Amino acid sequence: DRATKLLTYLADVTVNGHPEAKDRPKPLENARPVVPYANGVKDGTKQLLDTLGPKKFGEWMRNEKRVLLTDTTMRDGHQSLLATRMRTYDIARIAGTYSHALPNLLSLECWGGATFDVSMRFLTEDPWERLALIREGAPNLLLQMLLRGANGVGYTNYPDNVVKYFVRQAAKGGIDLFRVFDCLNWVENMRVSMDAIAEENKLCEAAICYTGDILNSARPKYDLKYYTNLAVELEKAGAHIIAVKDMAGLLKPAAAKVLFKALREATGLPIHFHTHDTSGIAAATVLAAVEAGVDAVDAAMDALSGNTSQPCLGSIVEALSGSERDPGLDPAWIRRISFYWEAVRNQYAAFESDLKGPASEVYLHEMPGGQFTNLKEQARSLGLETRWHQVAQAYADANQMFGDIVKVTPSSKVVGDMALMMVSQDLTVADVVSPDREVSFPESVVSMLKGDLGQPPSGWPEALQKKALKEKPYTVRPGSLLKEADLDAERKVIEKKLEREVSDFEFASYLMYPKVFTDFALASDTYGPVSVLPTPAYFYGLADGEELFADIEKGKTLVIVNQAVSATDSQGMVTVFFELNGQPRRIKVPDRA
Amino acid sequence: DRATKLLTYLADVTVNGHPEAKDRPKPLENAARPVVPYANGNGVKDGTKQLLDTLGPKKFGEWMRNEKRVLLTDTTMRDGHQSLLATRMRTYDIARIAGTYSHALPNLLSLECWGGATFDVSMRFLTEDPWERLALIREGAPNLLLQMLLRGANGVGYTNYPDNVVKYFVRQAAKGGIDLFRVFDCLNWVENMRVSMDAIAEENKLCEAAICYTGDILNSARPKYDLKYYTNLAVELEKAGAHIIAVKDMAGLLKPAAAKVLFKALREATGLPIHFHTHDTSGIAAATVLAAVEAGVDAVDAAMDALSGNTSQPCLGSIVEALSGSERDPGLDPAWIRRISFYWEAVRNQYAAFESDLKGPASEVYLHEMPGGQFTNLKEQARSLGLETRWHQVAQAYADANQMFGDIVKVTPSSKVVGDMALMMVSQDLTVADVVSPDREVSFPESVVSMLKGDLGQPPSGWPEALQKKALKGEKPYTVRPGSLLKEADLDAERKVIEKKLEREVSDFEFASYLMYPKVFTDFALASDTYGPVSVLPTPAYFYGLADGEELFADIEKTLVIVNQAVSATDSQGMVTVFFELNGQPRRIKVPDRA
Amino acid sequence: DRATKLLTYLADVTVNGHPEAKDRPKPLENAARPVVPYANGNGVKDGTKQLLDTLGPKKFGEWMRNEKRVLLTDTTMRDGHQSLLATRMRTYDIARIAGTYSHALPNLLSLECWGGATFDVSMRFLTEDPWERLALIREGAPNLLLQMLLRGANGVGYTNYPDNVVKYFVRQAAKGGIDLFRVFDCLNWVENMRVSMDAIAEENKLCEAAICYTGDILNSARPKYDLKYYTNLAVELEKAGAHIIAVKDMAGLLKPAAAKVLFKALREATGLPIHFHTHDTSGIAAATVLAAVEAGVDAVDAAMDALSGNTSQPCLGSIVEALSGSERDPGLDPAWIRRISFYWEAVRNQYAAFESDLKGPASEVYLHEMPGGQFTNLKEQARSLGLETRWHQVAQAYADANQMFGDIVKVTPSSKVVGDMALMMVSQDLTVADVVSPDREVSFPESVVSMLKGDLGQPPSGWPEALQKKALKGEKPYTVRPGSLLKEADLDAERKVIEKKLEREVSDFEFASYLMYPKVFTDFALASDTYGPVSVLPTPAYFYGLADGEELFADIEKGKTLVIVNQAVSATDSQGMVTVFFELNGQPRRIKVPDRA
Ligand SMILES: [Cl-]
Ligand SMILES: [Cl-]
Ligand SMILES: [Cl-]
Ligand SMILES: [Mg+2]
Ligand SMILES: [Mg+2]
Ligand SMILES: [Mg+2]
Ligand SMILES: [Zn+2]
Ligand SMILES: [Zn+2]
Ligand SMILES: [Zn+2]
Repeated sequence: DRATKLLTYLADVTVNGHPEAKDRPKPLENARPVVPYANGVKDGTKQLLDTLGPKKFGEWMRNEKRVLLTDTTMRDGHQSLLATRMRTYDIARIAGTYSHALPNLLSLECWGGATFDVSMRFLTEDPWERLALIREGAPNLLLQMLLRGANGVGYTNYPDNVVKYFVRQAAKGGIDLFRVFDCLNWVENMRVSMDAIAEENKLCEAAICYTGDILNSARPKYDLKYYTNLAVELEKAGAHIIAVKDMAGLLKPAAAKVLFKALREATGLPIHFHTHDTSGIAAATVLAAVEAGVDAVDAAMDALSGNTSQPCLGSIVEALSGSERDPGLDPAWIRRISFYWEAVRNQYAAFESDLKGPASEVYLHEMPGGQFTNLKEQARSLGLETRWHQVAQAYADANQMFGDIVKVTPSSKVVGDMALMMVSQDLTVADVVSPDREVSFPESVVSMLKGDLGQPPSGWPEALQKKALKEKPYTVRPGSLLKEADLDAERKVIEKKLEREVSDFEFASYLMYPKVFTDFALASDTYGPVSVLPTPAYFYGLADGEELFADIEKGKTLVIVNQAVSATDSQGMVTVFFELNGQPRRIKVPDRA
Repeated sequence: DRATKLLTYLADVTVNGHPEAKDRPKPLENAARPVVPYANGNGVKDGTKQLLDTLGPKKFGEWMRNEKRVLLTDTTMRDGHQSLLATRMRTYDIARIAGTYSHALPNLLSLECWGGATFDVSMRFLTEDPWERLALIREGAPNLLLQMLLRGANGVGYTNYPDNVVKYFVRQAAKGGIDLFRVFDCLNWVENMRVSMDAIAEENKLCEAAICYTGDILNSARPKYDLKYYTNLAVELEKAGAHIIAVKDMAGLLKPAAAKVLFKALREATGLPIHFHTHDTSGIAAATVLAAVEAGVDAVDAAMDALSGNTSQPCLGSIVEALSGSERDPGLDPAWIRRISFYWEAVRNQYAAFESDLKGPASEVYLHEMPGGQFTNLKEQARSLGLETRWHQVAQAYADANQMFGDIVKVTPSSKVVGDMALMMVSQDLTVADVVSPDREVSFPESVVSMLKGDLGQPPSGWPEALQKKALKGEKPYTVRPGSLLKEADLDAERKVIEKKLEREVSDFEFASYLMYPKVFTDFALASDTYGPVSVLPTPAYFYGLADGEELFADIEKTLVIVNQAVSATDSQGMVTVFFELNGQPRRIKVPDRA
Repeated sequence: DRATKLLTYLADVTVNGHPEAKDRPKPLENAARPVVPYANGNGVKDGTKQLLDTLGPKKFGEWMRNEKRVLLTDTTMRDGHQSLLATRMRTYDIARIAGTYSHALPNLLSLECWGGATFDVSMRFLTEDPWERLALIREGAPNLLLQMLLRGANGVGYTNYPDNVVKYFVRQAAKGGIDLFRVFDCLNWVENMRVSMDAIAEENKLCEAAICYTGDILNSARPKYDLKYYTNLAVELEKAGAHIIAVKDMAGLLKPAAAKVLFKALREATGLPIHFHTHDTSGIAAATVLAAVEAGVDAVDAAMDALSGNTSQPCLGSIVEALSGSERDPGLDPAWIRRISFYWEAVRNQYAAFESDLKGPASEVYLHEMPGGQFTNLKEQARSLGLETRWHQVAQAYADANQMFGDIVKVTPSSKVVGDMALMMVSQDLTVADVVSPDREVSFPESVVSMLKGDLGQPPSGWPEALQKKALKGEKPYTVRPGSLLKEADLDAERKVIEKKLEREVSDFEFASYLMYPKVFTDFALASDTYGPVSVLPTPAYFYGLADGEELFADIEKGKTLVIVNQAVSATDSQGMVTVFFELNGQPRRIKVPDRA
């Protein structure tokens, strides 16, 4: 009955198709992924952290001469290029290889961001299962998550007790390193997160989001001091590591050189540089960050690098190879693993965007890498593919309207929601702000304009604000108003609704995502452990004659073969015919055509 | 009658498809025509073309050296689409933007817009005259240097030509409007660059002599391509009369740290200006280009955003944007760079049939060392031999083959030789040991035998003896310059040959075409006779004809309005009759059903 | 502009298909066109037409009576295709063979080639004038009598019309070329045949008054329709001035033994000549025909081999062959019979769309007594009501409904009313006893209300009381002659009505048609003004248009032949139109027509 349930799934998609793939491109009918051949595992940063704790560990990073490398392929990489649809099956399977083959990596960015949501909602899989599997794959590396400040893994500031609860459960789950950020770089709103992370005695890497151009004397709102002061404020707030999160890939090489020197003088803490390659030059910036003494940098495996993802890992490493700051990673292993992600990635054809290459346009719009495609789909969905260059100009007009602000998740979305509206409804900034021009705003903008996502430097422009709220705005810390959830009473409602006790981890998924979690749960009792199925089967079922292998339980392997399918019955139901370890089964499924 | 022939072309393609596109992905049905950007209407500021004409090539190179700003060459019109779209970019889309470049980006050093693969491909695959194309660009952009890539002794072909043919082609290129010749030999052999270099100088044109980059100067485990190899070559080329020295990093192998040392040293070994061409296969080429800038390089190449990245050049707009404000800021408006790229973006979508399946950067390049312009091509050649699932084995074998030949410079045409070696090794499951095994018969490819014979020139330590002895099957090799053994072409006799096959006089340009590509050219002229001046058609029409009911506007000399009204069934004669309206007048055009 | 009209039609049909044809089967692609037999081609031997013109009808009938050989009427031009091909046979195929009949079978009594369903169906589904058709047959066979079927007061229609309309119609048919009117009444009520009969006599044409056969005179358990019933009507009709008496066995019910008896008796009962028409649904009607001959009948009907058998007439060639060398040998060249039949076979293959699925003979016909011309139609009607699989129930119900109506003569239009009643009966699952039930309300068909009111006349003993009460749901019935009650149409005015609707003058013939079939005629007229003289197109082209690249020769007038090629057909444009590209005598012509999809 574990088996009957996956069989009902891999009859249903075999007949009906996967909704997320029904009418998107198919993969070339022609090369499955092969996990490379590999001993035991060299201790790494995971063991060091256990030995030193987070304060001392960060000091260790500061003192290391080699630049330390975070691999983002398992989170930002596919979040940026494949709409975050990368599956546990493909991620888990390669963890051992990282463990054995690249044991000096600082960390693996493998959680948080859009994965929590999407894993359940679009991929029928538990994110906590994914984390665990990776923990068991790679017990010698730091597992890194991206944590949105007040916003946890969701889109709006939550109650403090919910933020506390999630962070605590994240660490039990296997997270060692929390890169945490606030979408308007408001430190007050980070303090809850930062203290929570420290309580679990894990690494709090407090991020400063980069926007503007520090070397442009005509945009002095986002000058060097603005970054060096924020660094100092975060140190005082109890940070083990400082990150520069260049979410849009705006930091240029000359700027890196200046910024990173200044930062390392402002604070004694180690610094971690994260960026995207939408410009086509982010690697120059990264290398410059390295020349300037930066302690750690993020990159993505070659196969999932470039464009709106992070810059290419292997070439970065190659560029350092032999130099004082050489990071000591085997280029032949980087490739071996890259060839794997390339084979993995071909399975997700259905999710490729039509992005052809670098775009300096990014310096105009400041759209984050991990939004670009997502927003091009909302505009194609709003019937605007043709006017897309206007959408980008709207984003930057829209951005200026708000007083010029940090655009990262979820503020990025708010500005996304505004630009789209403006193009559709043919509105200028000066119409938008006008008093005798009637326009209904996207709930998202009312939300942010009242103060639900925080407060930028000089606050919000008074006039835009009055016309959106039609409702007195507030300027305090959002969760300093928000009543504490009743964790015992918000539990009953999901245990009476799934008629089951749930895990402390399941409860956390609910806090963050009541309905997504709920719908996920109902599915798992129906279809079972679909995560254990290879990615072409999950997405397209089993072709006539085909023979599949899957492990339900460790060391228990099921041989499933689609032998036949029927025509649709007068009931409406179709019958698939299998052979489960030489034992015939008939699985009847409905026809949703 | 020019109208009759274009109609015949449209009917043919409308019914039978274009052979190069019938069976490939089509562009999106919606598809905005590329729109030439409207210009604010200011006149054309004298730029590098005027200076060259004033000072001649030497003083111009001096002027390059002394310019503080870095000078950009834009490669979109040539290396850009050679690397990303199999060189299929048409004149129609190329010439329409020339004037925009001219008005908007007047400080550019040059447009790389000619030579390379364009000469061949334009005739053989697009049915258009590359001399026409250059003429149209010349006339669009009279203030900018026009730049070609010339393969030293290999002309715009694949094989060493007689000297007097090389001389004649270079003479016609100058005449056609090339100002700046980047000239390279595939084994970096100066002895085999002298005829070309001398010919360019004799035309009072810019001779930019290239040194191809390979290996890694900063890796002491690979000393053959060390720093002193490049600086000695720079000096040898100065003595041979170069006005400019290029570093042609055809595979995008040069790393940033290596650029600091390389450009600093080059500019101390010679007073001539330096010009750096690279490729972004690694994903870090913009880093190398900036390092080269920080180190005083005089000029760098880039491609417009929309045709940059990966196997093409690194992104022009983003490189400019990174220099904005610096001492060596190149002085180019980014807004106009974005506007031109927007056009190239719309142009590029029309070429969906020729997009490769390459998803992004690859550090594997530091292993294989495939030039950017070959990669995709080789990868198709492999596919076509049923080796798609073994691409990485082909890359590995390409590296091994490289070492087996003694570690050579791989660029057109040496790179093809190595690619043929690798395909064979994989199809036939041979290791290098097998390849040179005394007990194993191997039918080496002809390009490899020809290489080892001497026909492409001498690499600096000669060819490895045992492989050579085995590949030549008894034939004696030579170490002289291949053109020293070629019979001088009988120009007058040859011109008469082609004038008789075509029953008419041909032009001096057409003759250089014939001398470089006899079959291809002859085929191109015979097509032109049948189909008229197809280059004037917009690109969708050139590849897909006209849809039922479609209205098309074309410029014969007069703008033709052409409607497709109906297409008959295939007749008893195997003919299909297309029923056009030509400016309200009815025209029935019969073509054959080639299914 | 006649040409443009035709090109529009051909464009229309080529792109959109013909509604009568688009869904049913197609003929063979290879399809040998029908070839008109070569003629040695001296003149035409004077035949029965000349005789009638010389003698007048009284004396011509007396000549028939005295004639030793049996005389033959070929029914292939009317009853043959009406019975087998839903009356869809076209003027083109019919006129083209007239001349061959004329040269090769000049001893034929007549050609049945008009009346019946042809008048309606011609205009309604074939877009052609039935008078044009009659005129063309006239032109080609001036030596043979042309014979129509007329339905008494029903005219060529389904109901009793006013007298003046019946008179006016008879006048035109005679003028148009009808020499011999076989006229019948569907309840064999002679009173209702008098107005028809007198009109025909006024025109000095032949009035072949029909007696319709039903039941079995040799079955004594069925006395109503006995030997004397028929001999009495023969006499009653002689006194009403018939020139000839027909026995019209519409359902092919007469058996050989009954013929031996019947035609002996008829000949003694009246001095008029006797003419026998039957159908071969039973698979034995030839035997009945030959028995009728043997017993002294003067004329019999047969259909050409290639349109004989089953629901049509029995086989002419084979009958003539049985009589060959006999005392009453009919003197018809069989070889020519065959040649003409071969032409009709080739003609018939063009009409594959309208083949029914009847396989062979059925004795079931003795049970249901469905006219041979109705059998298939009712079968289609029943499919249309989703009753294919119960067809035998419908056949029994027709037999049950017959007995309920008081056991009647079923022939057009009475046959049509019994049909409707049977179809209702089976759909709605009623016994006879339900239709005749007080406490079961039943919504009868419009045609049955009409018949029981008395709009088709009266049967020998009237209509059964209670069917009439329950059915008329309050209306008083009459037992008089419908025509005696119908306001006599106003002709001068009605002419104006139709002439106003067409913005043009009409002809007397056209006018007769409008009096018969107002809407159908009005529709056919408007179609002619759009599409031109489509009757002149050969049949494939009429039904299917022109294949891509196909060339067509079409005779617009006798003189002028248009060469038409279909060269191309465009995709559908944004206005929903399609342009067809024709060559007309070497000249290019765009005709636009709508995409009716
Ligand atoms: Cl939710
Ligand atoms: Cl050639
Ligand atoms: Cl009517
Ligand atoms: Mg450090
Ligand atoms: Mg300079
Ligand atoms: Mg007689
Ligand atoms: Zn990111
Ligand atoms: Zn290149
Ligand atoms: Zn009949």
